[PDB]
Amino acid sequence: NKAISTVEPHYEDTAVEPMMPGSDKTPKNRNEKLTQLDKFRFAPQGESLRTNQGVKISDNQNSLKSGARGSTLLEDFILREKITHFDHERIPERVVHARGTGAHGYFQVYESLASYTTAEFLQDPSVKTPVFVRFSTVQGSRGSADTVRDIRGWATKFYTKEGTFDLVGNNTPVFFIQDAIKFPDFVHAVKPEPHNEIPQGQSAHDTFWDYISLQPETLHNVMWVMSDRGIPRSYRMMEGFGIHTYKMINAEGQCHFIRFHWKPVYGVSSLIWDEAQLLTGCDPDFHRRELWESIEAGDYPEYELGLQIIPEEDEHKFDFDILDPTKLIPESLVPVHLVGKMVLNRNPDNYFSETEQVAFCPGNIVPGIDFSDDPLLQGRLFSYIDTQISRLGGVNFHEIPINKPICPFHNHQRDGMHRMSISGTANYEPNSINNNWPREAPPTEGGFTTYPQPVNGYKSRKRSSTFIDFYSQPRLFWLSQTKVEQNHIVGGFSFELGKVVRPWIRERVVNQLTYIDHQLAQSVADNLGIKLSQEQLKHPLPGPINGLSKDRSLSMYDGHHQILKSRQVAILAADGVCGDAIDNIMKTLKKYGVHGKIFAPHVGRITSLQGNEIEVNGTIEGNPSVMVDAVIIPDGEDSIDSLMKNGNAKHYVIQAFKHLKAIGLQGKAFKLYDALPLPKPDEGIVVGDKAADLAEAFCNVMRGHRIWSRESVAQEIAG
Amino acid sequence: NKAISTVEPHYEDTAPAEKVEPMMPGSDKTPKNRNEKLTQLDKFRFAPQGESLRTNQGVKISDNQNSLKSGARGSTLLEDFILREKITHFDHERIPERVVHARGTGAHGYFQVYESLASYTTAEFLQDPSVKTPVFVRFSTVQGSRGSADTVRDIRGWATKFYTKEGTFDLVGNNTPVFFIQDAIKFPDFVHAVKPEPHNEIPQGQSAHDTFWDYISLQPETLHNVMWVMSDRGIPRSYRMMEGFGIHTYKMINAEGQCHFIRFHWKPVYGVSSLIWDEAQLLTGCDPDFHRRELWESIEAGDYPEYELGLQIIPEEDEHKFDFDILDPTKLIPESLVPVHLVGKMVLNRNPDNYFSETEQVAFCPGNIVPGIDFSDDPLLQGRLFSYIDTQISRLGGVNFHEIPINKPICPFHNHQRDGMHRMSISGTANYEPNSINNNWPREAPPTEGGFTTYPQPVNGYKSRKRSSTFIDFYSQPRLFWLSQTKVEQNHIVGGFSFELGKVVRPWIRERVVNQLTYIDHQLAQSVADNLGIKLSQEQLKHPLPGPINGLSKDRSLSMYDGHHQILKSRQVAILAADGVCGDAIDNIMKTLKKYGVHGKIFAPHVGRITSLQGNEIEVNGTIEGNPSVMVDAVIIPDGEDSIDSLMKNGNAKHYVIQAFKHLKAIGLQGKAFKLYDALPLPKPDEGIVVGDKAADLAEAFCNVMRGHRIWSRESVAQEIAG
Ligand code: HEM
Ligand code: HEM
Repeated sequence: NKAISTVEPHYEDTAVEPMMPGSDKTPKNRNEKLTQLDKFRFAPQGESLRTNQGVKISDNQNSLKSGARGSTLLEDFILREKITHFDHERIPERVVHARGTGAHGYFQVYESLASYTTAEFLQDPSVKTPVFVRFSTVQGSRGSADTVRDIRGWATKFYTKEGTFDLVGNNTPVFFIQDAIKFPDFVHAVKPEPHNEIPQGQSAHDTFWDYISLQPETLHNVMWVMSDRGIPRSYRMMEGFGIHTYKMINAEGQCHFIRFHWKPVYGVSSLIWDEAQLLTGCDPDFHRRELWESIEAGDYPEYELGLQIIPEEDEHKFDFDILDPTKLIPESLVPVHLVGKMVLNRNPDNYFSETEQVAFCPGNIVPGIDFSDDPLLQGRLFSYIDTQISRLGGVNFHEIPINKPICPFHNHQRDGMHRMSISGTANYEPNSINNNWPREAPPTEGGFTTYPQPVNGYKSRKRSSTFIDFYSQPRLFWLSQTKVEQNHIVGGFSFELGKVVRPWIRERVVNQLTYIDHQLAQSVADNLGIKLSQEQLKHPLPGPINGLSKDRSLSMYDGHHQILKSRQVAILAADGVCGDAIDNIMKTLKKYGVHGKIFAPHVGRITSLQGNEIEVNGTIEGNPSVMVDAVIIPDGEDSIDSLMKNGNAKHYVIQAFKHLKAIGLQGKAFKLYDALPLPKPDEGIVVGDKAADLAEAFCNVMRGHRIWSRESVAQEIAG
Repeated sequence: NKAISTVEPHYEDTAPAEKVEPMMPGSDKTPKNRNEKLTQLDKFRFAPQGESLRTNQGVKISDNQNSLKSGARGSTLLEDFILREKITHFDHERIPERVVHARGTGAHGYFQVYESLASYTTAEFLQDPSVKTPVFVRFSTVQGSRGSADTVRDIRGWATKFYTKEGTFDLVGNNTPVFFIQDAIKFPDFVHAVKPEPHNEIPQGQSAHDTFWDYISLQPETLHNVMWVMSDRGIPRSYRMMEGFGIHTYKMINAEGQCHFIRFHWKPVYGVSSLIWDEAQLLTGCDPDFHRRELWESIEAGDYPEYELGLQIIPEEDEHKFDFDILDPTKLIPESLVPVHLVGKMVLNRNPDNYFSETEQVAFCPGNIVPGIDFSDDPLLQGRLFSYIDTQISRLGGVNFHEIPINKPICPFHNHQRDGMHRMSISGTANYEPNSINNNWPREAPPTEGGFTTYPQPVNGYKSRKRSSTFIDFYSQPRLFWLSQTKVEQNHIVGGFSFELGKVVRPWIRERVVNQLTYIDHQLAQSVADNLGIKLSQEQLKHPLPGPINGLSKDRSLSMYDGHHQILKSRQVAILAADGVCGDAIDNIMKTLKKYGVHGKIFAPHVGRITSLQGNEIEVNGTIEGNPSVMVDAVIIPDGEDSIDSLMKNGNAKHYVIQAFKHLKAIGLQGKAFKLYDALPLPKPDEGIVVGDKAADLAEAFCNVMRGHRIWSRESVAQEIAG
């Protein structure tokens, strides 16, 4: 009878916390754009199930048939409307950066930048400019994994009063190529190979390293993506760069050359390769989930907008072209002025309507900002609008709610697929029938104008001679890395080239490396079983850049802060754990803003030896050590005994050790470590009997992020 | 200057001069594997060797390295049509993925019927054993998007396009014999439930989240196919080693107008083998392309996927003789009630040349039948017929997707249809029927000349939306499936439920599923409840269980490892060696493997060549680090003190043994290699550890242990081993 009811219409009620739409979890975090989005929101509470035409549906369980056992009838418009909508849900994925995550927030300028730019959103510190941000990888398709080795895209849409401005950047300060014409060649090389569509989310295949090996301009960004910069811990914990030199124009008409920066408040932190690859296996949504949950936790992403500012007359005073996108501007030469702050504080309600459908383009500038002659950027300007025509179904993608400005947008454009606006005035300028409204705006009233840069030359296809420097900045970046960071670079090249089948591609890439640093090349060559010629070993090395050989800011662990707040600690516990230990650990974790997650052999609640019940965050098996920053094991005779019978929980300790993470062991918990095939405790194995003490010591060890000194012995560990 | 030369036009050779092959397009590696369809596709292929780089309009390009600017350091000019054309095309490369089964792989092949099936159907491709019917097969997962990983826990799709001489026939099936839902109107609800959740689009390629199990707990019809996917059927070893089913009862119509109810089956010649969960999950991390790569390499290796088409045949008069409705797609027809008759053999022997052109753009639909086959009143099947053509209008850019080469039939196809986006064919005759201006050609075909006709099945009822009372049996077949599993398989089913429900945040959803399990089997529920911290009540443990199905309480065919073969040939073995390995041991191992058709892969601490203790060099297949134990069926460690010495200082090499032990795989150690094993935290060598001093002797014992697929007796000890 009740079994029968499940296949009959459902007219009755059917009804620690889960991830929810932003409106449910953070309705108090608001901005002008979110308020505009409210018109498009739906509340089905108390509402009837209906067709798209508003007809109430009586039976959402059955097709209309000729009898209860009959043939389905063509006249069932409810079924056919429902299936038809489902059949056409998918729209094309982005050609690059298909895999991504979005969030709403706001931006505030610290003080007016009127000296350098007229841009409205950089004028008034009391203004909160809404933003939408999409973070992404680059190579993989929509379903690929978050923690791959890749460049990360970083697109910010600023909804200003004078127009929508898009800052479309990456998490490294250079790009792989100099001229936009090479973009389809580069992408095709890195993308899955065209016969078999293998491999997904990896540059570790023949066609990528083939292209690198024939295009030395790529080596600089290659050095960045082979470093640990290629596997960030979190979108909250990486830097951001617009890469291109833009222009800033002030009210006098003065032009400064500009480069954009995002500097994260939560520090710059990365995974290690072994850990990252494991994580694509156990949580392919790790970065998306982490960002969603950090917003729900209150650990809101925060980044400072910075600018490198170069007066126009200084354009030619560097050992590199500032118009060359494979070159960075060292912060030792030109420092980054932090001019504003961006806070991400609201998750979307519907991923598809907002994150999937958002459209960003570098050509979406506003008055006060202008383009430079960087030949990569000039090609990008054409591409973003053109691509949206098929991705979002036509030329009205700006009417999709996430893409609408919050300022007015009157013009004489009309029609196109899915036109929402209804115009009733003259569709041509100049007209007199409507007295020529809307009207052109004079530059002094905010009408956009291009800065009158001089143009002198001949029409030609030619790479500028000032662009032909491929190895100096790669060498500078290499020399600025710490020695652990240098080894991970070597491990990156060696693991990736190890998956290239054609040996001559491997040898050709190593040969390129000999023009950057000889021991870099030697170390990769050794790993690949390649004998370097002596001619190769003495290949000439580039000189210093404006008297510079290292730049501290290019190193993650030596040049940037590591933040304790918002990190995650696994607490391994079973029934019989000491309840007061757990309380003291949690209270300490919280004091520093760290999140303790109780992982146990079963979900639900575990019972402490004191008899109190403790709510579990997930199973050990379901939440491996790669998902947390550190591991702590509280005391309790029955718990420890249960964990020593558990292969996963023992493995949890071995793996966290191999991944250089902090491990805290209370009392009898040390027994567990001692029973394992692990060396004796080091600076990262915190052992204590007092829970509070142990936790404070454990938190201090976490501040260092990883126990780098353990790395040599870690390679001998069977885990 | 060579550096400048890389940013200027490339007018000279780039290939290295003449001083383990890579995967290649099938035309490159297997051009002698041919069929009528590949020959048809040959017209659309292109050889660029010696050809100039050109625009799509045919204009030679002089400088593919630079945009046209005002000076070498100037602004890019709008008049650069070469740039704009190249960027335009790239900007528009992507088309929508399939709304389900977006992650898939395809291969070309051919089908051959064993004996004429004329006594059951007129379908031309089942008439003549002499004919080789070309096929294209696309395997897939279901839930995930295009970039999702191969070895997830999911149902696998299996669609086969038969290019028959009287029409293209699509058999569109899955790797389990039932589906989750009874009526197609539920399909968007079910799919929305299993797909990533709409606020955050989490999770990818997993049913382990709240909305899926929310739906399951409220729709008990889903429980049969959920048992299948929670079992190890949901994580197959290889597309070459799973079964396939059309699921629906179809009809077959002979020349005499007789109708027989049928169910399609695919039986793999390489047997039915599955991964285990911990392995499958590790595999998605270290190779998301595992099945795609495996299939492609199996064809290049000549281990052609081979499958026998099977038919369950039920006479019209027998329709109502079963304790289930044969029109119910949550019901299987037990093979001990109705046997499966093998009637033909399909072999896949050529990989595509271009994945996008062939595999991505292929369109399959269950509405694409041929004369001799008809539909039944299965209400899931009926709804599917509308959906496949409709979806393809937007996915493939319009209603001429049948003109895309991979979709074209190999027979004639004249009709009065015209126009539509990207019309390739040029018509010059009357576009209506009847016409006299071209004498009514093309013309309708009489049924006795092969014109399609629907078999006149009686139709009697009332227009209504109602679930048939004969469909309301949700627990008998899940119980049947459960009781037919061995204890090992039963345990893995419990682990699948427990792992998945462990990731369900809302606890009432976990408890409602466990409650549903008490109506299937009380020990099933209890074990899952224990793993979820759920205390079952006395009333729950005395919930009534259903009775046997036409006298059956167990069916041997429903068990993967008790009712199906394991095949040694095409399996992969890791051979772990470093510098100083006993070269003759590797040689005698390799030849013993080649003897049984097993592939040995030498994995070392570095790619290139290792040198044996004898002094000779051995080309290696890749690094231990880059090729962990989840990627192979078994592991063997040859002798050589220097090689063993190196491996025992290699953390990955030691973990290789530990992991392969925990994943119940066969391990062969020769001479001092056992010293590596003793140093690890592993017990008394069991039946699945082979130890011998002489290499050829050891390999023979090794291969013979490999025949059991996995060492199930080791499962209890394996849980305590440190990962
Ligand atoms: C400095 C170099 C570049 C950077 C930093 C960059 C950055 C990005 C980012 C972050 C996205 C993803 C935006 C999103 O979330 O929706 C993106 C998309 C894209 N970019 Fe680039 N890009 C660069 C160069 C290029 C070039 C040279 C081209 C080709 C001319 C190109 C074409 C595209 C296209 C077509 C998309 C997809 C846009 C869409 O579908 O919405 N970009 N780029
Ligand atoms: C017996 C149950 C079903 C099975 C075995 C099944 C099987 C499949 C398979 C294997 C594919 C992938 C084909 C490919 O490789 O391209 C597929 C795709 C699809 N199925 Fe199903 N399906 C079933 C039920 C349904 C239902 C009930 C619907 C909707 C009413 C549906 C709609 C679709 C759609 C729209 C596609 C995408 C086709 C395309 O994009 O070309 N299926 N099905």
